[PDB]
Amino acid sequence: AWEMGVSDPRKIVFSAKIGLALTIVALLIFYQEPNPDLSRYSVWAILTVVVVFEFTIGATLSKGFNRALGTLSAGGLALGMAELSTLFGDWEEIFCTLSIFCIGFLATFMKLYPSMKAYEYGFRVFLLTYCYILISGFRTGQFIEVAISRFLLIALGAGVSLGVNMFIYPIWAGEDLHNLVVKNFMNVATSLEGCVNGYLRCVYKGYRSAVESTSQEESLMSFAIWEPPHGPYKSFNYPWKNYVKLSGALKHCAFTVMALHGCILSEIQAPEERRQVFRQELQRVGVEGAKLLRELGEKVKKMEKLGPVDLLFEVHLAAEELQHKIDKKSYLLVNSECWEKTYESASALSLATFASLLIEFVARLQNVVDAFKELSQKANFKEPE
Amino acid sequence: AWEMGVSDPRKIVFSAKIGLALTIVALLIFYQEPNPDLSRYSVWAILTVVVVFEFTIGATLSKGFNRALGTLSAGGLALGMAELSTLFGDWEEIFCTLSIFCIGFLATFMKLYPSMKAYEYGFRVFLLTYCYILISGFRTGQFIEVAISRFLLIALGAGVSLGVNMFIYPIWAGEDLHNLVVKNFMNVATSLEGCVNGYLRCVYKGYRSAVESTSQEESLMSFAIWEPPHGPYKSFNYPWKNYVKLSGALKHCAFTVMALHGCILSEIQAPEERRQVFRQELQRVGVEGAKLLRELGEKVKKMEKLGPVDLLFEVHLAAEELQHKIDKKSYLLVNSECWEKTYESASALSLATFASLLIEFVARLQNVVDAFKELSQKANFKEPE
Ligand SMILES: CCCCCCCCCCCCCCCC(=O)OC[C@H](COP(=O)(O)O)OC(=O)CCCCCCCCCCCCCCC
Ligand SMILES: CCCCCCCCCCCCCCCC(=O)OC[C@H](COP(=O)(O)O)OC(=O)CCCCCCCCCCCCCCC
Repeated sequence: AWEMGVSDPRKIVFSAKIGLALTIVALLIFYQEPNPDLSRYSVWAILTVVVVFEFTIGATLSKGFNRALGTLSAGGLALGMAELSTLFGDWEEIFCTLSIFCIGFLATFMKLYPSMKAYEYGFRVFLLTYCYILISGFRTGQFIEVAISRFLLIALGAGVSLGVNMFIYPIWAGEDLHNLVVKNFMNVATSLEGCVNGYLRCVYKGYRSAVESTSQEESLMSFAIWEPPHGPYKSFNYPWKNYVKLSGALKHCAFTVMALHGCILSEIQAPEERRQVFRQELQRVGVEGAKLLRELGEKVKKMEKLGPVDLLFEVHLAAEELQHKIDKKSYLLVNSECWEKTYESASALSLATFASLLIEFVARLQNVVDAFKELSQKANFKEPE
Repeated sequence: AWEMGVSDPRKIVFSAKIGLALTIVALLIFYQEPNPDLSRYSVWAILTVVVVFEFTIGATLSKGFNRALGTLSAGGLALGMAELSTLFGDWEEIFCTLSIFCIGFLATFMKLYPSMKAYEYGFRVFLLTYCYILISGFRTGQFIEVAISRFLLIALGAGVSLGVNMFIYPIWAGEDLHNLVVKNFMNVATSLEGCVNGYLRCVYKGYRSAVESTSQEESLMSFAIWEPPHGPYKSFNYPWKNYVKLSGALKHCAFTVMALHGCILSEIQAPEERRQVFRQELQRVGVEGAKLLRELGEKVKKMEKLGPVDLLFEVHLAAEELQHKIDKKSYLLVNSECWEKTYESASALSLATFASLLIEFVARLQNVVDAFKELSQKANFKEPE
């Protein structure tokens, strides 16, 4: 409660924004002359205010567009069907009851398709609207009056929500994508250092946050776009896809870190006295990889290009020294007597797996540097200080 | 569309069940004497029918319980606050508008806690109810009448939905958990065989479905409990947790299969002519592991206990033969000349990683056999034919 509020002041702002919107809708109704027939309609503005308020501006705009297309296609089919109904004559109710069944079936069967498993709220409004216009007395006169007053209150509530959401401390989805990329870059370096230290000591969240985030990145990329230019992002079409391309290169790099974490929780392990022969070479690769990932995170955060020197020279030298050391002392992993116990041989062969996985991790960083160059080129980053 | 319907006949049943419930709520309103004031309330039964209908019986019961606790705590605070309001006197509206803000803030701030990120629908109903009872004329007389008629229509819609959901082709969540475990057991064996074949040939969905399913398993475990005894599950407290314990042992086994799939997409690879020396030993382990996983899946599906013989004898013999073969020909992975090129040495050392990962996969199956014995003991499985 208090802890999350002090750590996260955005949540308190969002909650006081919704409180203010509700108190404004309330004020605009408490100051009208007391009427019995006005209080009954008031519930629709409260429902609109409590349904259309989202966390981001792009989310609010996209969901409002979808809900308006739903409500209008529903009112359209309804008005394009009650006319066919009138033609039937006496057997009018049977036609309506037989059309509500088919609309319910199609609107419940088209919401269950794996490709259409996000926009359930454009289908629910369609069904609710179509059903409400055939069992409410379309042929009376009080119908149109009630419909008009309800739509008026709904439009008032949506206008209030949209103004109190767009003009007071707006939250943008592009800043959330921008910050998420930097956080993942930091976490992968922390996990790599923790893994090397744990293996050499006589991590889950780091690689897990990276591996399990593509859905969030694509959702935030789907909303950023609605939003208009603001602050550092001033072009109309901002290359938001290059951020997902760099996050994918980093996930490919983080899978080897997940396999090095898995090497520490295995049933077959190597003798401790034999792991202390390669400690220096193993620790150098970790130090250099963490330094490189942290410098790439700092360059992404500041929106700066890469300088003249090469960023992969020390890590390559470290991995070549590691390979030389392994070649010098490779008689500790195999048994030369048998050249022509199972547990002992597997425990000796277990160290080579850790070393090979570290070398594969160092070989997978060139694609991440290439994706960073592509993003720094398409987004018009500034020349380094 | 048609393809998914022919493959999945359950979706068509669910959609025709919702269509039937809507057509029944419609019939019970079209046959009452034409009234202008009755048609206006009809929308609430349609809304209830379209909101309370879930895919499973346990989900419907749990969500109905939560929505009823919400609505009653809201109406309770409202009636326990409007009285304090009356005491204020002239400055009555100010008190109401000042209480709606604090309720909106607390109900928007308590829905954002990571532990409370499932029951947003017990908070939305609370807010909607509390707000609707303070800006609707609590001190008039028409208020109680409208409230009573609206609650009557809501209860009618919920009763119809619950009867047309529980008495026509009910879907149970325990059969979905039961079937999901068997599907994951089949998929892991398919992935293992595909991985060994791809590596030896001159898979994603299998291990991915297992790795990414704990959330589904725990959701299905959270509803299968509200459901009453039926069919093969006749005890009141059915051990549904042992199914999740066996799924977790299988996920631990599937992580090595994900690392063997990752070994095929690496930048450093071994010469093809050197991979053909261990083909037979490598293929035997795969055949035996797939046979064991398929026999465990068949025993879980039929609800049968294990027989007298040991199920891990052939796989253990295969892995010991593999280790012997590797020991006989280990001069192909290292360089003895240097005993005291980087790419060549890494490519030679890459085969040992595949072999060590296969041996770790074979060493991780005893815990899965132990978890299966525990489930076959707590669930009172039958003695093998
Ligand atoms: C380019 C312009 C874009 C338009 C901008 C305005 C944005 C409007 C988006 C919100 C509109 C949907 C309402 C959402 C709130 C809500 O109450 O929606 C609440 C629920 C949805 O609930 P959930 O989505 O939470 O499950 O649906 C409804 O009850 C609304 C359906 C109508 C209610 C009965 C009134 C009949 C309609 C009267 C008007 C006639 C329309 C048809 C004429 C042909
Ligand atoms: C042993 C107890 C078991 C009881 C089982 C009964 C299950 C019924 C649960 C349904 C209740 C929630 C409604 C769901 C449908 C819906 O319309 O709910 C629709 C929306 C919820 O929308 P979403 O959840 O989809 O976002 O919320 C509402 O509009 C409901 C608010 C109540 C309706 C306004 C009128 C006030 C209520 C009048 C009665 C006063 C009650 C308080 C008296 C103290």
